[PDB]
Amino acid sequence: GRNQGNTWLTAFVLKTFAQARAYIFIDEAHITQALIWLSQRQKDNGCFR
Amino acid sequence: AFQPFFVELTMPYSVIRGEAFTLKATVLNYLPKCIRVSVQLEASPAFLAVPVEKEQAPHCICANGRQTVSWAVTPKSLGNVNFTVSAEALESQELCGTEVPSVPEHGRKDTVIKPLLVEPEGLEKETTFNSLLCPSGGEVSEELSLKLPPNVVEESARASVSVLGDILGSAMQNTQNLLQMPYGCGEQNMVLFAPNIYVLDYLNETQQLTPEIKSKAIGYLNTGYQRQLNYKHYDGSYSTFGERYGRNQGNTWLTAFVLKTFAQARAYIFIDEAHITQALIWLSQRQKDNGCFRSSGSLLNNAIKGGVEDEVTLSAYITIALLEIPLTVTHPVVRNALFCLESAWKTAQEGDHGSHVYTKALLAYAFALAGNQDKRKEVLKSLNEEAVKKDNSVHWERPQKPKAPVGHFYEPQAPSAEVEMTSYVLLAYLTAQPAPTSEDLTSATNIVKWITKQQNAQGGFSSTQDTVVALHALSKYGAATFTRTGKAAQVTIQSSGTFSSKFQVDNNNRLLLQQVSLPELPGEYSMKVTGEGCVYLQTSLKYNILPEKEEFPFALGVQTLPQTCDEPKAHTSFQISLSVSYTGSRSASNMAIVDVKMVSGFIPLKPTVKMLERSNHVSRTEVSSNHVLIYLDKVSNQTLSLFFTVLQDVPVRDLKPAIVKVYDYYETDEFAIAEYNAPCS
Ligand SMILES: *[C@@H]1O[C@H](CO)[C@@H](O[C@@H]2O[C@H](CO)[C@@H](O)[C@H](O)[C@H]2NC(C)=O)[C@H](O)[C@H]1NC(C)=O
Repeated sequence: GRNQGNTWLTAFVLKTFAQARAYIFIDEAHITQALIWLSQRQKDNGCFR
Repeated sequence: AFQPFFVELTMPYSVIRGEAFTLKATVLNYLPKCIRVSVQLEASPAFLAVPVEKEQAPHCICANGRQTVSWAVTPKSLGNVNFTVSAEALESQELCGTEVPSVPEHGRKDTVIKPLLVEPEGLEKETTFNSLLCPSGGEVSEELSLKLPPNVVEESARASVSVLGDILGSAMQNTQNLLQMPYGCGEQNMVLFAPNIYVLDYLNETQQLTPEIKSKAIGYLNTGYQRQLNYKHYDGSYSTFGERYGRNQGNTWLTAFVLKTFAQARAYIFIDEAHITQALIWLSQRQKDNGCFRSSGSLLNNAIKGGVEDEVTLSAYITIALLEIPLTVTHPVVRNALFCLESAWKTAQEGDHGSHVYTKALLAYAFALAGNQDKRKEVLKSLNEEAVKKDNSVHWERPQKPKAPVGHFYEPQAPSAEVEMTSYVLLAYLTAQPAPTSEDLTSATNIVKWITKQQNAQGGFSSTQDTVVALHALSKYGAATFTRTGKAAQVTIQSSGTFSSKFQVDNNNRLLLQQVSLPELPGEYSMKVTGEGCVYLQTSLKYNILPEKEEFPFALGVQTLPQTCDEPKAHTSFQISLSVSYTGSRSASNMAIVDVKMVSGFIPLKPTVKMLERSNHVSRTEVSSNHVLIYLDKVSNQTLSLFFTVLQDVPVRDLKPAIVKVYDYYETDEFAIAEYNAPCS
């Protein structure tokens, strides 16, 4: 639950999900939930551990 | 256990203006001994007694001696009345037949005392008014004139007045019920879950309720939201069954209703912060840059929506959701639809028509969290001035005003409407960051009252659903009891007939109803108070109507019997066919309205069974056991009918008819009634 995860294979695609959100519909909600995961982890001051 | 002599009576019922019904009396001697019982009845000038068996005294009978003892009467007074008859045995009178013991114990005389009710002439209703006074250690007064007697009826129109603050919810018998995965179709899912979600807020917030029907509803809710996984849309929207409808909005109560409680429900089982924001991001997308974006209402069911498809009102219904989430740029966005509502409040300032449901709901909510919304402790007063159920019913008519723009007050949204309304009323009331000890309480506590007198868990309401909404009314009070409301409240009640009654209120008179009526056909009511803080007292004016009304728009097709009794067997048995529809039934709600009751002394059974069969391709198999409800199927394009009879419980009837007809179709139309009594006479 309360952890990060490796993020190449998503960040690699998370643009191409958006190049791939034309043939079949993955929504703007799948990219932002992918995103909102990230902003949560950004510390206010630190380069989060 | 034994007593040999027991009485049996004839119940008339709650019955007609005429009072010559068929009153009898029968006792039966189960003892073997044939004993005289001197009998009579203690009368009063409250009614117009008539002795049938004048000359002779019901005299004397034997073991299982059946006898009937029936006088006549024709009272004047209306309402419930205890009737006092007495039967006693005398000694040394061995002259009936052989002999007479006449020797009971302390259980000597058979005596019977019977509260029976008369329904007065015509049709019943009330009118009323609403008033507050709030001197802040000062003094204020007000004058109320209380009169709409057109088409006036003899000696029918009466009233009373009061105010209250009650604390200590006593009990919870309005609590319990259940329903579940329905059997007819999948469309009821919307009506299933929506109030079913706010049940979670009830377990601790009562100190009377039954939580485990709601702590099992979690075991249901642990599947509830699962249907909402499926009933959603991929893009973010929600429908009765979900996506495959892409670039549109959707109805948003049932989500916005929960989308907070999803967040109260994101503790037991984990729905993430991503499910609430995708729900949210759907919304921000639709907010136009400049306009109050165009949206049309033709969505999957008015079963869930007693609705008339006003996007702007719904443009607020998003914003309540926006208040839930603490994004705080969001909160400027609610000021957008606010200013869309600012139009709708100028509407609700003039007070002609804004549908009296919704700008209600959330204006209160809108700034509920902030802390400086004194301004909104005003605007509720409208809503409580807006024919609220101070009597704990919003009974049934508009004051006497025919015109085009009128409110959501006499519309075919027919759950009896007094519970749907007050929900979103009290939900507005006592979310006060400060003490709401001022006038948003003393009526709040009124709402506690009949929900605490709504003590029957049948569920066979004037609706089916609506009493699920009777509960939050009880619920949210559960901390509102933590309150103080008492000050130098000294109350003057004056009218024109040189009358003036005085009353007063305080922390211990806080919970004190001060009922008082007057006989005045005039209605004129000056009032004056003092003290600190505010308080809203209340009017109510009862009266009869329908002396004899004429024909009108609405078409009710009824037929009672073959045009006459004309036979000795009849006056008892005749099936009454009813065949009805009103065209104006357009994009407002489900079909809810009906009224079918008997005449004074007339009792149905196969009527129970003919309704039992009826299923005209859609139905809720609903029934009152004095009335009938299969209506949400379809409204009025193609009517339909049935037939049903009674048994004459009334051997003799003072000639005054009976009719049970209900009607509400459109905001401008005139009375729109069609009626017919029973003919056999
Ligand atoms: C009563 O039922 C009829 C059944 O045809 C409905 O007829 C439609 O009328 C509307 C409005 O004039 C048209 O838009 C439709 O083309 C007609 N049929 C449909 C729905 O496709 C009618 O709407 C119903 N109500 C009344 C009394 O107007």
